[PDB]
Amino acid sequence: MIPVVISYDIYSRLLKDRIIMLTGPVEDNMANSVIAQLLFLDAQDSTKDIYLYVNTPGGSVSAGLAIVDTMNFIKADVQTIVMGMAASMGTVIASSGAKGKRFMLPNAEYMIHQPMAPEHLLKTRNTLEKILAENSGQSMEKVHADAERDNWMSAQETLEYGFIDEIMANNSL
Amino acid sequence: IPVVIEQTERSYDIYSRLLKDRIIMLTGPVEDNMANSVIAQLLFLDAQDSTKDIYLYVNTPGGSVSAGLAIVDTMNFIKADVQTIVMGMAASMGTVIASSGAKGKRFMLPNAEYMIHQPMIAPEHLLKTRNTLEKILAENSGQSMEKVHADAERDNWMSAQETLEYGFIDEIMANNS
Amino acid sequence: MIPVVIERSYDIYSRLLKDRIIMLTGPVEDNMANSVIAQLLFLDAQDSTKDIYLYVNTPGGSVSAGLAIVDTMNFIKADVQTIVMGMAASMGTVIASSGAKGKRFMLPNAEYMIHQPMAPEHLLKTRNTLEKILAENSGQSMEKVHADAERDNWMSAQETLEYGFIDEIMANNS
Amino acid sequence: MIPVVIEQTSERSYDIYSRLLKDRIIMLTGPVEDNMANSVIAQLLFLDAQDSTKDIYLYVNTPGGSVSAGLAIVDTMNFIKADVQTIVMGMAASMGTVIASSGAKGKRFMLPNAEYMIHQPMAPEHLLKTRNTLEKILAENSGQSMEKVHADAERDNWMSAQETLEYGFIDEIMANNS
Amino acid sequence: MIPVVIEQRSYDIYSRLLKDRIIMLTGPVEDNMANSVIAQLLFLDAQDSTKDIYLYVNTPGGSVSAGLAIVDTMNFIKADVQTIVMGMAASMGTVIASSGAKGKRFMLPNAEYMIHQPMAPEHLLKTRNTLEKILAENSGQSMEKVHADAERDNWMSAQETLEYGFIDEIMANNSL
Amino acid sequence: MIPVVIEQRSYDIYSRLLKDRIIMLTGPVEDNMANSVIAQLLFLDAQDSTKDIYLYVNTPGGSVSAGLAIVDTMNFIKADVQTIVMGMAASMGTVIASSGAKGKRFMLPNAEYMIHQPMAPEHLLKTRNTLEKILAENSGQSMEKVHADAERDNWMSAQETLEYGFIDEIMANNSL
Amino acid sequence: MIPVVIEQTERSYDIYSRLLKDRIIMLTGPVEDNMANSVIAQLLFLDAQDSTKDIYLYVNTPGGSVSAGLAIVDTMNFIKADVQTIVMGMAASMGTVIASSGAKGKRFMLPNAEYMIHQPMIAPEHLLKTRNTLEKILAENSGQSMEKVHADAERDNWMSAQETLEYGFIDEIMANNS
Amino acid sequence: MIPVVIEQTSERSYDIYSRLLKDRIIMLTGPVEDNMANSVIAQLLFLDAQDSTKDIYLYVNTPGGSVSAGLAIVDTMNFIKADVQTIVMGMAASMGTVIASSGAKGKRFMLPNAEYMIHQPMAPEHLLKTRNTLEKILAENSGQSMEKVHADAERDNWMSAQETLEYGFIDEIMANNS
Amino acid sequence: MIPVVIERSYDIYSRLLKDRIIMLTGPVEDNMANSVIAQLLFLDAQDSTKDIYLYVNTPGGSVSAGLAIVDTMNFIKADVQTIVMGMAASMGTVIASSGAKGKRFMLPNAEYMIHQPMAPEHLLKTRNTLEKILAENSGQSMEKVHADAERDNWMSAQETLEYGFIDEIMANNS
Amino acid sequence: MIPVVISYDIYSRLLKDRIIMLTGPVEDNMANSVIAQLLFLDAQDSTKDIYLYVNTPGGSVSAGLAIVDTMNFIKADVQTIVMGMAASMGTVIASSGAKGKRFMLPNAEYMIHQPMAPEHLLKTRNTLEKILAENSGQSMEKVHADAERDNWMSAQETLEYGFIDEIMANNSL
Amino acid sequence: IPVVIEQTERSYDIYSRLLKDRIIMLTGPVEDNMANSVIAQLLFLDAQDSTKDIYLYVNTPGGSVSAGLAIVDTMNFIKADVQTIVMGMAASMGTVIASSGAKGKRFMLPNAEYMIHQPMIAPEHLLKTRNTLEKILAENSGQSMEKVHADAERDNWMSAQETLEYGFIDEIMANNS
Ligand SMILES: [Ca+2]
Ligand SMILES: [Ca+2]
Ligand SMILES: [Ca+2]
Ligand SMILES: [Ca+2]
Ligand SMILES: [Ca+2]
Ligand SMILES: [Ca+2]
Ligand SMILES: [Ca+2]
Ligand SMILES: [Ca+2]
Ligand SMILES: [Ca+2]
Ligand SMILES: [Ca+2]
Ligand SMILES: [Ca+2]
Ligand SMILES: [Ca+2]
Ligand SMILES: [Ca+2]
Repeated sequence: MIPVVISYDIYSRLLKDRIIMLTGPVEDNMANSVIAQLLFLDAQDSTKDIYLYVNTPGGSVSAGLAIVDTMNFIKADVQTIVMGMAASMGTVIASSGAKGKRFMLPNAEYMIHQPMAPEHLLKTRNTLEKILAENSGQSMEKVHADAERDNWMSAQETLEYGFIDEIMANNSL
Repeated sequence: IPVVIEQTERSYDIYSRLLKDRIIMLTGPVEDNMANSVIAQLLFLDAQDSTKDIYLYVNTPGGSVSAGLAIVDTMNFIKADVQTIVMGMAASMGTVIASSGAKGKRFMLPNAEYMIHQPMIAPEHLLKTRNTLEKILAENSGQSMEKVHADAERDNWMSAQETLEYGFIDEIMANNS
Repeated sequence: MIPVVIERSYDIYSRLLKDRIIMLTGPVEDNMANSVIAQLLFLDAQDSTKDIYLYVNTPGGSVSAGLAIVDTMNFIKADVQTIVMGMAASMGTVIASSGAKGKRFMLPNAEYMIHQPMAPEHLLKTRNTLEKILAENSGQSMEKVHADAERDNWMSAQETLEYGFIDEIMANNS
Repeated sequence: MIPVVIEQTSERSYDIYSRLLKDRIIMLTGPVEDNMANSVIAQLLFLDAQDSTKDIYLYVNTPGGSVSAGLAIVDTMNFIKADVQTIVMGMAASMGTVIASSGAKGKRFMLPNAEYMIHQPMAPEHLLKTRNTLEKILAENSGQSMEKVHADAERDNWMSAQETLEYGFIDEIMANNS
Repeated sequence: MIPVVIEQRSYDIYSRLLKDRIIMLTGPVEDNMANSVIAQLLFLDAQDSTKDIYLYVNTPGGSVSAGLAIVDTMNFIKADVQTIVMGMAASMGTVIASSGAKGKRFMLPNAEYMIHQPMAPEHLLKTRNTLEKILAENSGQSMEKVHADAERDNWMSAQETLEYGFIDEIMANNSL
Repeated sequence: MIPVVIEQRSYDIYSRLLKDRIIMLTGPVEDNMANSVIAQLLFLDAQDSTKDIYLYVNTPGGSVSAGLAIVDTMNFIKADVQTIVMGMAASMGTVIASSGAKGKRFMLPNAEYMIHQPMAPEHLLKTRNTLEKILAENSGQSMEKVHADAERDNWMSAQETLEYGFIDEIMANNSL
Repeated sequence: MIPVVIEQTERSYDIYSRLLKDRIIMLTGPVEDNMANSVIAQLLFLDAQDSTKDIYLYVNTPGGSVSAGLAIVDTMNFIKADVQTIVMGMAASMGTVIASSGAKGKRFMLPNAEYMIHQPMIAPEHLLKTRNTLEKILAENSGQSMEKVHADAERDNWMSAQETLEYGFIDEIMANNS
Repeated sequence: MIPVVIEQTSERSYDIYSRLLKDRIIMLTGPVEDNMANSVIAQLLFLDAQDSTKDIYLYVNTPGGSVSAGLAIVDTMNFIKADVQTIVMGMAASMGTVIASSGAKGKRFMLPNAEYMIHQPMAPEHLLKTRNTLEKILAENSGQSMEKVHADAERDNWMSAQETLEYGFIDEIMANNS
Repeated sequence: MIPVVIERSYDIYSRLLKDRIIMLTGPVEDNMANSVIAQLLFLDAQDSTKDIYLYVNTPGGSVSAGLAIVDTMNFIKADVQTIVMGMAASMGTVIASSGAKGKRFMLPNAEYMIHQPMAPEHLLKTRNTLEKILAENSGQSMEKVHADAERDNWMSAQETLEYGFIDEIMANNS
Repeated sequence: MIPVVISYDIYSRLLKDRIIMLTGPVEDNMANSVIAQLLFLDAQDSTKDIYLYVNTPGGSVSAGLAIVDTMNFIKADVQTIVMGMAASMGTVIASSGAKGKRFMLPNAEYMIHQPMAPEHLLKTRNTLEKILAENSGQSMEKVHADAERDNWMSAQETLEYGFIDEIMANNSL
Repeated sequence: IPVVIEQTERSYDIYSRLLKDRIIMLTGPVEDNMANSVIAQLLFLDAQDSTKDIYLYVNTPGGSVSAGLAIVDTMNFIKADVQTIVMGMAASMGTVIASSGAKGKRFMLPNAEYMIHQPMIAPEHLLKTRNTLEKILAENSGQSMEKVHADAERDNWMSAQETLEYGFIDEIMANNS
């Protein structure tokens, strides 16, 4: 464990203040840690916001969509904050945050391409694209068309597209 | 392993703090070791208070039949009703487990997927066990065993909507937004 | 094997964190970078008016993670002093450079390397972004930085002060 | 297998190294690299913050290692106003000698059967630059000429405790009191 | 960690013995275990340097450098360090054990002892001379004869070892 | 190489059969074995394209790309390529075997057949459509029904396979 | 490693190919696709050379792959040439199905060889059908009820040359000529 | 398992590929890299030395690979005055397409179920330079605009045999004569 | 899997050796380098008056082995033409460059890289030795070569002809 | 095998003309191949010279000294030719060639440091130094003193020291 | 594996061309596989012509006692005298083998080294075998077995000069220059 007082992580201090770090590739283990943290924070107080910092290259669709259904299901609004990068399921997750409370760091980048029986994979990619469309107010056909490209979007581009609501300040100037 | 502190200064991990609220996390492949943890958790909560419900969240690809069935039998033995919430996916033994949750109280998240195919010592043993898993599946859902046997003989992923239709869950959980 | 101070049982890095010190060591990659960030966010919430002291000793590494440190440093109100010890290369200088003006130090024997190693068009956009940050942090031109960085060229502390990546070289008090 | 020590107060529990850290003892052990160095430097910064007037005891037993990690230790030792004593046990080789010899003057010790080698093993023109730097520190630390240190360092001989006193890298050999 | 007790990481059997000034030096001699041993020796001495220390030794041998750091530390501290050989002591093992406070070096009766030290060649010869010198200082036998006997791979019974001078008493079989 | 004969590397049992226009396609379908098979097919055709070729097939399946290169090469050359299934034919196996000159596709009586083809998803679906199309062309059955039966993991006896249309005759048990 | 021999017409043959000229094939080790495709290759060769001359197939295997074993049996049964079998050392599982499918009257076994007709074994209904087939073949080859072969094949017991004769799986035990 | 072919003369022995090399057939197979390329180029240089007026048949089946190894093949094909025909079988991807499309004009074929992908997977500013080069060759080879090829190459779709005729990378699809 | 021509059974590289062609591929290291040398020594003994054609396609590698090829080329009387195909970097250009004057070719799409990557004083003596050879082979100054080589800079065939590392770019005859 | 006619190496062609390549690290296997080649060439004609090309970083002392005793023992003079480098036992071998017939390529380098029970290793290093002294006409004390350094010698330096007799020409000028 | 061609066109490797001149190369660790090659070579030469000598060059660290002794017994059984030439080193079984060469005809190169220590199933077997190897060593050299046993109980490397003194070889081979 890293910065440790006594087992008591730096991350566990941030959790007292309702913050959750989503970090590294999304696979079942970290997803269930994030999910447990959400059900816990909801149960403590379903009326205070939760702040879900996201920095992931992506990964498992099943685990990522489980975090997402968990997010939607808990009454508490889950703000999301992209830092460094969100790709693959990282964009599905981050964009599914509460409309008006989705943020992003200025130098971070965003990537909505979803790399994946094949009949089923195609269905899943459609559900995933459907969701990015609902999250951005954009048309499904636009998202499908934009996603098949392997282009990274700036925070400015991600804002104009609708996946987020404000880019974080450079409070040093 | 994030950590939650309570004051009066003692220190749970997050899964343990949920267990104080009677939540259990059945996650990853079903094998003996994680199945024992779940079974000990179940026995412990029931003894602590057999009136309150237990909430078993299931996100699993399946795994050993033996270990899954020990989980089922424990859920069925203890007095406390075991709700099951399928998140992510429930494949093979996953569905045997989640569907054996107390009827009226089997939930699934909107985007979870389901799979009742049961992949599989002697061949006539494998048959008996596979009929047994289908036999439980059929009882759980309200369907005939012939029905279950032909639909478990394909690699059909089921949506939550299809899972409710078929009878393995009672309720799709909501999206609040 | 990380030592412990009772005050109740801090590890040596947690103890230094009470005094608002964060250590940044080894290669910059997602996990260590997400740790430094969690400490910065934690420290900013504790007190936004008090300065944070960030020691920096790294060969560099991932642009994504390192640019997450820079942004977090910039996002929080609390000024982030940076102390370079041993070395700072590649992303390490982008981070150390981005300390609050006047509050960027370096130990006498440390070394600096502003070279940034690395989808082709995308790589070229990322390198322009880093060289732009380094120019703003040094009061130098983008053309000067671009030329100095395509050398593999180590810089003493004196040289690094002249360039203006730091503000003060710290003492040899013995 | 790190033994712990129970002290009874108001009951606390230290591993042995952390117990020694209460008496301002740091253990520089094994190869020098970015992690163990970071740990040493953190201990140095802590102790000094507690009390700049009480000394620090750095026991040294290393084959040497990374030049940049070693120079970060050296530079922390010099930056903190607290005097850092060095005690070479077993061996100090290469970066271990630049470290040990930078201990406060008059307070650099070495066990009798320990050994010392000041050779500094090494992109071309940079390697030359750091080697001059390392030899320059070794020279200032021993009151010798850099010319001299350059000659001796390259010849890959080990020095006994006695020879290392004669050279100027330590100030005292600790005794055989038993 | 084994077998353990947590507090009113954990308080294992070696930490409990260490409370009675008992240090256990086992397995091959290398830098990590030697640094643990040296830190234990400096600790105990700091607490009371008029009280003996009991160093149990069971080791195939290993690093000369680390073994000599253990030996010099034993000799630096004013507290006497008794040594007890159990099972085997070989190479740096013997150099370490035979350096126990004179009068207070013991061996178990079926333990075995081997003074052979397997090893740039000018430097290997030099450290070997140091070890053989120390062995002779500890035993009361001449360097020439220590050198002769180490150049062979014979194990020594506790009786051969006491007669040689590396130990002071064999511990008894007390079921007799 | 096995069992071999050197000359008046060596002349192994497969080279000897190849003299009688017999090609053996075995193990998983991958690029190296497929290139050997294609080179054999082009060789034999060049020597005499009016003389049949006998391609023995025993394979779990494998690379679609390589399997389709074997199939197109069979079809390009004017020489008819008889195919004989032995042991098993699965996936690209069946696609390859069922593409034998019509009238001249055989199977051993205890051999087994499996038309399921395990597999960017738009492209995986596309190649799967190609295979299923070919299976239907070779069998005389509809794509719909080929698609239905391939979506299941059932092995087929030589009798089920002849009735389905992938083969033309089952070879006899001649010890009767 | 395996040695070489010359024959006249001036040609090298490895010992196995020399034995092939006498229509002898050697089947040894676990039944898997490589060795089984090699035995089949050989059997096709002999059939192309002369479809009426007898073939002599030596068998020493603990069994293995069902698909590849049945490929051999079927190739043996397809070609009109009588395939004689000689079990040596052991024949177990597919080995007994292979050896017992030799031409009636021409299945042999060495006096200390051992037989074992138990068949161990991807979907489960298919595995059951496959085992029926194997016992069906064993029944035919021995002239016994499938019922009896089922019971006897469950046991996992080892038969001697003489017990293999009594069962009907072989026709003659070969002599000790000393 | 490379079969050999015996021809009787005055008795010689070719592996199948070397036998095909007598008819001026070369097999470009597997990933493109420095070794298999060297072998191809050596075959190209040999055949051409024998007779500059007889054509060369390069069958192609590769996932692509090294750009410099591929461009060495391409440049040998163009340097030798002998016309090199290309036949894509199975697949040609990436460097395999730059190679195949540089076959003599009118003599570039492709099997019906084969597939073609002209995406060229990629130190920064150099990678841009070679990608322009590769697209420039692809453009000249297909009579298309480079703008066009740049658009289509980056979109990572596969092309059927028919589509590849429509594009200009081949001249003929070989038939299903059976 | 190296093809064969009967003439009695040459492998494709031995057959080309009858025509005095040697191929130089992959990384330059002791074993392949000792092979090329054995071929050069063999070919020189066969006829010292006839030219040898050396094809060169390599990323570079060991200085010792590569400098053994250069010396062997220089030691034998028979002129050694060098044909660069694909690429020649680092030691590969020292070798290709050292072909006989007028007889140093390059295929149109090949690339050149004169950078030479690498006991510190010794490394610096070796790099001066290589840069000195490259200067003599190109008719350029040691200062020019030294500056151009500390870039990581790929050269087209045109650029390489201008520099004077080759004499002719060979045709695209299609 | 490399440039192959028929098993028949490029190296085996050079051997018809009495040339032997010594290459890679000297260990027992390659040493016994070199030794077999020497006894063969001696037996064919003990009056024609043998040409031993050497390019080795060094290695096993026992195997290297076996090549050397073999060289001295066969009546035929063994010329040696250093190319690329000779280090450790490579210098013992190369320098033990017939006095007046030891050659070296102009850019090759040479290294007489001999890196190695310790009492025995020291004896072996002395025998090795003894031999380099006999081979160069230099004093043993000079060789010992020069060898403990890890310095590489030029062909010019190696000539002035006496380990060789002529540096090969650059016949391109 | 360099190759030698003879003309009348047939092609030996170098070790095989030496074998035509009755030379055998016992090299590397003594194990069963290389020992068989040597034994086949020995049997083959003796049958071809039992009057001419065989020249066994030995450069070996030692190895299996079993396999070495099979080599010795073959050298001693066949009629043709087996000269042995120690080059590089001869340790353990190496020395048992080389010293069992036909007396008068055991050679060693000037710089070769020798080692009769024999490093070593049940302990009383190891003893019998070790006495047997010493017993052969003693017979070979002309020394008593007590002598051999105490000198084989050290890690003494022997020079050629010491090896001639002691009796394991007949002649140090010359340096011509
Ligand atoms: Ca919510
Ligand atoms: Ca809301
Ligand atoms: Ca219940
Ligand atoms: Ca700030
Ligand atoms: Ca003491
Ligand atoms: Ca004494
Ligand atoms: Ca056809
Ligand atoms: Ca049809
Ligand atoms: Ca038959
Ligand atoms: Ca020349
Ligand atoms: Ca000679
Ligand atoms: Ca002479
Ligand atoms: Ca004899």
